[PDB]
Amino acid sequence: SFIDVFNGIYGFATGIQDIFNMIFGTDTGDLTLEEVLKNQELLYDISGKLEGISGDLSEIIAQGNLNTELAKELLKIANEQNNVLTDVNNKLNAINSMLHIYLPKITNMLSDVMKQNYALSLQIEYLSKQLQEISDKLDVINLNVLINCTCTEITPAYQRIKYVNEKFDELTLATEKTLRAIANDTLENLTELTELAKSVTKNDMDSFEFYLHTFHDVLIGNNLFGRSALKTAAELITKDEIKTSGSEIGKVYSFLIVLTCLQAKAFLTLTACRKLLGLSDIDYTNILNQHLNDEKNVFRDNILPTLSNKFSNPNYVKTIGSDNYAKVILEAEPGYALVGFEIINDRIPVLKAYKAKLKQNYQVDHQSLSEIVYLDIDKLFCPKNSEQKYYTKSLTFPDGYVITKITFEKKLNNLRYEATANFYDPSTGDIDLNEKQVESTFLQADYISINVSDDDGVYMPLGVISETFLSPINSFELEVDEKSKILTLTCKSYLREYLLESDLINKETSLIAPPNVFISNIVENWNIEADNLEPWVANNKNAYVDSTGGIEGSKALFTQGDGEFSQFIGDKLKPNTDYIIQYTVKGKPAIYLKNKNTGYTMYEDTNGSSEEFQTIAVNYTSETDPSQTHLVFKSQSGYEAWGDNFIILECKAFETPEGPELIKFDDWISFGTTYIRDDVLTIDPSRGGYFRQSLKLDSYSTYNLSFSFSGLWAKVIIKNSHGVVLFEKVSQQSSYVDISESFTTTSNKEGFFIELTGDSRGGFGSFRDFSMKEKF
Repeated sequence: SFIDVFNGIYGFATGIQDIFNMIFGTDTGDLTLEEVLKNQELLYDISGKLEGISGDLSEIIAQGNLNTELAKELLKIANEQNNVLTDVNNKLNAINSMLHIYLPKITNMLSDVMKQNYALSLQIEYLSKQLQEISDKLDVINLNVLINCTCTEITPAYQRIKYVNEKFDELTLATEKTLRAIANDTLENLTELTELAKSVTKNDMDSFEFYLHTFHDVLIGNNLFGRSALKTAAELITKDEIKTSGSEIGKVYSFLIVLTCLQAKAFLTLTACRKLLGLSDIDYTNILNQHLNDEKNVFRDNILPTLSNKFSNPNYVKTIGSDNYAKVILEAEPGYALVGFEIINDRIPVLKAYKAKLKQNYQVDHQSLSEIVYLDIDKLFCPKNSEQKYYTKSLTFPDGYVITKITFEKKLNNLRYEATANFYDPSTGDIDLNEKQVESTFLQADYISINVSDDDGVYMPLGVISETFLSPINSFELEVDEKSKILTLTCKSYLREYLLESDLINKETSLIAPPNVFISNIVENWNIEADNLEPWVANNKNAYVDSTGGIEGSKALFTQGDGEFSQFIGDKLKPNTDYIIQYTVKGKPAIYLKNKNTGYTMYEDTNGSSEEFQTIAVNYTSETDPSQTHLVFKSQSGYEAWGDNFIILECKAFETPEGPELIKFDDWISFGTTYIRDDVLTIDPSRGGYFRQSLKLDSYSTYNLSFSFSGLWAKVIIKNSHGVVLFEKVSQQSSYVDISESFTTTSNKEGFFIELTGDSRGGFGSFRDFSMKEKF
């Protein structure tokens, strides 16, 4: 569903409890497996000896004469001995039947435990990736003092727990594979797993339970000698700067989740091993819940309030942008809020802004999660061959406000951005539309100037600008250093409140990891991993799906000859809308967008050769309401092609506005002696007279004005009644001279007027060709 929703530590504990209840449902009887085997071997030895004795008695009783009374007595003794032997054999057969019905139940329980454990562990894969990224980005060269304080007491217990969990998973997988591919062979297959169960369930000193308890003890710091591992790990992570996704809250929470889920898996392994041996069922639900609650309380009361909810971009990429107008609007619909952003630079830089509804206590609703994709984000943050001025401000809003719309405007290399935040009322989760605040830099005067200097491109932010889990933001800003030409997108999240109200008090939790996959792409099964592909269809067997001929291990579509892969996507293709077509290909492929009836190639590659996989991203437009258009991927007629990651994003972009004509011809006001004839406004000097016309000039705006000069010393002044003059020109050789200069209005947005008068007593001036347009 493209969304990896995380159910929280409480959800993981609830899943572990469910697996515990499933384990306890399997009744293994009243005898330990070791006791059953001991009884079986004892009865087997006794039965063998008695069989030998009975055979000897039978072979010595059927040989001699044995008289009459002696024969009867020996027959009676043999009958009694055979009765004893049959009783022993009946007991042995009962033991064998009990074992033969006990083993399949154990194997089924182990398979179910492995399946549910894998299902639960699928949630923490993202958190493990985040922790690995934090570790890689950690500046361990000077932080060895702290890293040897946290991983000095937790290391033995951590190693034991990880080894036990991994070995249990490996052995369970091996047993499942063996069973998929009777009692004696089952025991021979499960001997290693039973040995592991005996090792972990041995109620002895320095047992698995001992390390399980000391793990929690080191995490909390019950002993006065030691220090809490969670607190020192949080200090290690939060200190200095770790340029990864999410804030300090998210990183420390991910570390806590990793440790908590490790403990939960360890307890699950212990319970499964206890059930495997047939030991007494002791419910570890209470102790596991106690450990998890203690750790969450420590994190909530001694770590979380001191953490910062500020997250920046993961890294930077040195790029050269562009110039001229560039407007992006990260607007969210009423009832929605922005929860994160992502800047990806693989083929064409893109900006993904995630917007979603809220479900009380700053909870992001995965049902309504959507994204907006903006193309060419590099042209907005960086210049090409000029100097760009950034008007930056920390657009911080009061607590309780959620940012809905963020607007960036780059006009004449003046990057001014504004944000709007609506009231949230977390008690009900209703984003009020009437109550809102606007924090804008459109009227700022101070700026930071950066010169591109050709190859010295600006470091555009790159990566996921979001918390470890999607959450509303109440503060957004762009930071410019002006020394190394580094731009940083810095935001403040609301994850602390949702953690305090959902997961740290043992309630329902729904955390959404920032998707690494475009969730708004209309190509169903964009990457071919799902089996029984319904959208993808092959015209014949010429083209198939290679399970390893793609990116990493992706099952890429391989085309060889006339075969091709078609997918009908005409239903989701909106008319008159820009789209981004991106795909990773190998060889010489060809991608078309057919329209079923009257087959025409709206988009076509028909070329492109590469011995390795490369990513191609292009722009596309659908104009005449297709409503029937299928993507077709096909190799060259004499070549082999591989294709994967076919994504068609409904992009949004803004062009350069034309700009309204501020000055006109029919609204000229005239005072004194002025003669208006056709396209000529003769102004009479000496005699008191002048032409004027009000203007709608904006703030910090540059306007190009065309003019036709005539008449000696024809004064032109674009000014205000207060005495502020922005554009003044005097004609010197006024035969047919024309001027098309430009003027900038910094901050005096009002009814500016252009006055046309004369300096010389004579020289009847004539004016025409009026056109004042804002430049972008």
